[PDB]
Amino acid sequence: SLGDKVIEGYQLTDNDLRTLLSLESKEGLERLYSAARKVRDHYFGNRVFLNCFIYFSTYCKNQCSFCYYNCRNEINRYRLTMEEIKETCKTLKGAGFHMVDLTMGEDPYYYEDPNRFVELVQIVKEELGLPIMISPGLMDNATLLKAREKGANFLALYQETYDTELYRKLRVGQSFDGRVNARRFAKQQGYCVEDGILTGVGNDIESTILSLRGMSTNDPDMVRVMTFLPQEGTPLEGFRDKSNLSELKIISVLRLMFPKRLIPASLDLEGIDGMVLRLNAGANIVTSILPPDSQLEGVANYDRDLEERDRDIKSVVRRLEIMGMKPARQADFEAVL
Ligand SMILES: C[S@+](CC[C@H](N)C(=O)[O-])C[C@H]1O[C@@H](n2cnc3c(N)ncnc32)[C@H](O)[C@@H]1O
Ligand SMILES: C[C@H](CCN)[C@@H](N)C(=O)O
Ligand code: SF4
Repeated sequence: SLGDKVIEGYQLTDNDLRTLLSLESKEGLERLYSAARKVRDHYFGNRVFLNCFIYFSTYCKNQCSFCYYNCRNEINRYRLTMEEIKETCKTLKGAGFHMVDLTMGEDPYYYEDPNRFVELVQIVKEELGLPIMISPGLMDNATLLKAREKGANFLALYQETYDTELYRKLRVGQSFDGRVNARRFAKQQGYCVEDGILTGVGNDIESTILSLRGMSTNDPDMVRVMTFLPQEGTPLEGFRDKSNLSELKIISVLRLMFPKRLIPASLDLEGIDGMVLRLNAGANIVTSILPPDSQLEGVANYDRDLEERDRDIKSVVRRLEIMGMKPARQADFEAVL
């Protein structure tokens, strides 16, 4: 009945969030996943959207405590040349993606002269013609406006948490309202916006509710949750979370809270097997799919130690077929834009 109630317009209360978020039993969790699939199937059927991830520069000037690419970490870093971007684009044409996500750290090269980023968006839009999600960090409003004019469609700029006590330990040195304000500015210029929270990073149930309610206030087009994977060389490298607040539970709660929105199943956390679990918890778009071949990186990189990664669209679509799901039509995706 819970899925039916939501389909009809029921708004989950804070008591409902507490109850859903504290579910621990196999049967309870299966009833929560089933409810979220009812809601997702009502609005999306068995059709799934596919987003390619192009991490085009792994340089960052910021010092996030959770992220492998924080500026204090002495690691391998790359910055794709124009020729490498064009070669990557050639491998994506006609592959079946609905959108491409052009992501970078806050790379000083692109921040010193943001016309270099605007030209990168123009080249990719000219090559692919597809909807483009940008994840450039907190770029200034003038650059956001120029990138919109070159064909950027989505801005992904995740808040991580709306619990202020936690945000300042995670996004060290970054304004809390700066990110909120940039998503608002981008919506005014016509972008769709994705917000996101991290779980497994010391958020308890109350912190998670504050973050779910914080995400809803701004009317995002896409909402996500990622499991924190502690990374080598960061301040949080040893962190162990003592919580039941799994990404799958929160995906189902997001579907019940944002029934009509996009919610990702990311390959970056648990790969294709993890994708199955996330789609069965209510997700409707598969992200962190890499270009065919590709030495390109994800962000959490659950598969950093594997001799062979399984991140390509053809493996994703094969697994959706096994699940009884199918890629969506492009026009259905464009309807969200
Ligand atoms: C793809 S965005 C990068 C864009 C730009 N640098 C930024 O911070 O907005 C990185 C996000 O990846 C996720 N992330 C980073 N490190 C992670 C980790 N160790 N585990 C899980 N998610 C992580 C976070 O939600 C952070 O918002
Ligand atoms: C975190 C990344 C996305 C950033 N906008 C990508 N690895 C993902 O999981 O979708
Ligand atoms: S999350 Fe984004 S801003 Fe923070 S260190 Fe990682 S790449 Fe840089």
